[PDB]
Amino acid sequence: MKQQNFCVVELLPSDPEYNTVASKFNQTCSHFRIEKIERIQNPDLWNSYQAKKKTMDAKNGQTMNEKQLFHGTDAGSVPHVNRNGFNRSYAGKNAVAYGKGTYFAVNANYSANDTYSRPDANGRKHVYYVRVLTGIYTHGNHSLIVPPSKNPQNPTDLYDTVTDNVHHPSLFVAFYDYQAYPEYLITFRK
Ligand SMILES: CC#Cc1ccc2c(=O)[nH]c(CSc3ccc(C(=O)O)cc3)nc2c1C
Repeated sequence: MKQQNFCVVELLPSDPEYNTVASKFNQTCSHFRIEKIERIQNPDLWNSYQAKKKTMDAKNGQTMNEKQLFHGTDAGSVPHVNRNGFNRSYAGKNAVAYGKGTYFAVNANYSANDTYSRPDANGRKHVYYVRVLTGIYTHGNHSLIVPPSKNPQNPTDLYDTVTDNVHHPSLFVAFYDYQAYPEYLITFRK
């Protein structure tokens, strides 16, 4: 075992990288004021995420395996996520609706809810802009611990994630370590 070593680089508003994260965010969260957008540089978590991506790309054909989603969390889970990512222990902070794992919203305004990006003592809310390996997904249920198996004859091979609606997804549930990378942290208020 390694990692637990990361750097946090604050993006300057003059920087286009900032305006791109802010634009995807403002599509649903234009009513909030961004205090800072930081980039989370965890090399060991990133290398493990890329190696999972190389595998998914080599098995899911034409599928765009990676999506950039949102994850709202409390002020105190920021150290944890920045070190471990969204590991199996962090599952116990999320819901169970579509299975035991980590939930990611498509629209930042779902993740902006006070139940998820709980405002701290200063009133700051934390929403991550995560790189998620969504791959091939099915419909989820509360009883899941691992994604359902694709084929009944071949049940060793399973779905990569689960969603609320397969034709019009709004949220995804990831179940394995290294499936999600907390690339950006968006800190904001009301
Ligand atoms: C059904 C549904 C949902 C959904 C949609 C978006 C998010 C999200 O952006 N982050 C998280 C993890 S933070 C969290 C905090 C408290 C609770 C709770 O009290 O149930 C759930 C999740 N969970 C999310 C969840 C659970």
